Amino acid sequence: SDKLKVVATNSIIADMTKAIAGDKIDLHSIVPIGQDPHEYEPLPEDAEKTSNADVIFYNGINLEDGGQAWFTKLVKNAQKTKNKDYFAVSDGIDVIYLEGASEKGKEDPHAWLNLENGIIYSKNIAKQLIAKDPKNKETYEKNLKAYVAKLEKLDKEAKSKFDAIAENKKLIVTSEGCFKYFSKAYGVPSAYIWEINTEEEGTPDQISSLIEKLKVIKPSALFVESSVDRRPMETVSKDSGIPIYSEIFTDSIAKKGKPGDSYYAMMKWNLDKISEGLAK
Ligand SMILES: [Fe+3]
Repeated sequence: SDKLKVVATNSIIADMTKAIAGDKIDLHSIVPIGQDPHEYEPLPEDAEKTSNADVIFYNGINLEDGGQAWFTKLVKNAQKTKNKDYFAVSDGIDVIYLEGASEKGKEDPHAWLNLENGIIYSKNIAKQLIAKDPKNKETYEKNLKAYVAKLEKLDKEAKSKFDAIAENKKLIVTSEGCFKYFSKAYGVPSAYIWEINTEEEGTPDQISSLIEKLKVIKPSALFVESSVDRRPMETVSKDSGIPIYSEIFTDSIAKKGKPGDSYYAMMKWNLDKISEGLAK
């Protein structure tokens, strides 16, 4: 029973962790592939794994950790301590808030869509793996170094990826307003149906607001995330006449064995599909 026991809240963080740790650790990821990680009801296995974990990684910044959110209840019930047992892998990023907001609690969580934040998350993960499992420091550091270099290369690709697309075609449209960090990092504005995942997601007024916007700046493609109900964007597509070009990966990686089945793979998929769809 000597491997470090690690719990990650979702498949993106779990995949980054795997990239650093390989088979050195026993890793459990809570939110199933393709499920919303903002609001999830942990299963009996999840609570057991969390209680028995040596280290727990979560996104923070208002993904799963609001005062009434699922992860907060989870670690509370598991009697765990912040920055001893559980660590927000977003610590250190430049935080972007939900529109019009600036206060703690109203962060936009979707930082990993800027690859430079994926690097910060990875560095944070490696920092705690080394702190808690020093015997494997060599492996963690070696894997971190290779992984950061690979993410850096994709980041450079992302910075050029949309250069051939006319400014009046550059709008990424997704269901959730989850692209703020990508839009900032890579110079492609984004629009959405609802601003962050919550309990209602897809009022007629939200759909109408998006449809109206799509008349002013009219992209050649819409996109749909792998982790949301598609029906609202299908309505948007029907009403605008703009096709859904591809599924993309925002709040989850793809299922294992399918394209996009890692953080690196899902971001490469997004860059390819989004640039290809918008260039039509
Ligand atoms: Fe989200």
